[PDB]
Amino acid sequence: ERPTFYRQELNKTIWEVPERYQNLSPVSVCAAFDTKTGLRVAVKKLSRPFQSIIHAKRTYRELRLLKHMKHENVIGLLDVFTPARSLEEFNDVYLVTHLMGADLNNIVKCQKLTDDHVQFLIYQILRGLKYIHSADIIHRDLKPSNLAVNEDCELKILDFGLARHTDDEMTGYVATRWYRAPEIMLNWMHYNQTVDIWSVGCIMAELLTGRTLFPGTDHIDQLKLILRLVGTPGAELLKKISSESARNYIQSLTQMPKMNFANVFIGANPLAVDLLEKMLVLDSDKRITAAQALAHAYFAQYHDPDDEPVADPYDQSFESRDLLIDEWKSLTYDEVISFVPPP
Ligand SMILES: Oc1cccc(-c2nnc(NCc3c(F)cccc3Cl)[nH]2)c1
Repeated sequence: ERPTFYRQELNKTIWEVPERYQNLSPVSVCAAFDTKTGLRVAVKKLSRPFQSIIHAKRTYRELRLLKHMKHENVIGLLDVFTPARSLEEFNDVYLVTHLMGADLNNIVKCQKLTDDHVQFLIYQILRGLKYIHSADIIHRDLKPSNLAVNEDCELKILDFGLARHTDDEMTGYVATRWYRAPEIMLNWMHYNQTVDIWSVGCIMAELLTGRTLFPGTDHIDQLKLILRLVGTPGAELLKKISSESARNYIQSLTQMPKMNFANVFIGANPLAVDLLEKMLVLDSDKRITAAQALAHAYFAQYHDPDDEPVADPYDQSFESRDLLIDEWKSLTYDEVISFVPPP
């Protein structure tokens, strides 16, 4: 039952993988050919997955998330393996997924798309988001670089459970921050699923115009760009900013009304403008949800309420648990050896 493994050094790291995977090429992630399925695959070798409690829990988190996702528009797990033959030997985890053709950041850089492509790409993101949000999974980091497409314009959402960004990585004129909802960028309040809809709005705007919507040079500049478009917060939203210091700062800004989005997105389909106004609402309680957006008339060409499935429940009670490294490692090992490949 255990396959035979073979070893290869690739950019100064030993990769040990079942024989079915051939033509490993660095892209740590390698592209490869799964001779058993005929699929072009991406293979991620986790770096030192059990070196600390925080790392061991992150390894378990990523594997739990990838094992759960079973949806056309979300990256799922084709395989997971370790060369270890016992829990005692277990120190390496490899994750195998479909290899997509390219990501939106690489394909659509500086380019506006036709309206039909914006409809189809945003439709597919929202279909995937309906699925993940129905499991109370929040992506939290949607941006063009973790949205991948194939040559048929079919899209998958990537990168779940990744290591939380450092302060330096979120600093300055950086795409790591341009798509974040203001309540998470400035820690206004406990955030929820609606943060992902803000990112979809920023992404949809950029597909329509070819331009970053809120290319802030830093957190404060970005907030000013945001509030110029959507207006400064009103009294109801201010009360929900539980961060007293954040609430006090935003009240120091001169009040500004929401702009006319038809004058910002000149020439765009009025249905696209309407949908953007319903996504890019400052108060997260009032943003359109993914399920609601799928029924918006902008997507009339694509919407099928019988083919927009929800997810099985996802138990993430482990998130609140404090365990030892070897306990996270044992949980991870159970998930590796119980993996069942998809059809
Ligand atoms: O930014 C790009 C561009 C082209 C393909 C890809 C791509 N295709 N499949 C993936 N999967 C990456 C991956 C793993 F390899 C393992 C676990 C999770 C993920 Cl997202 N990435 C990403």
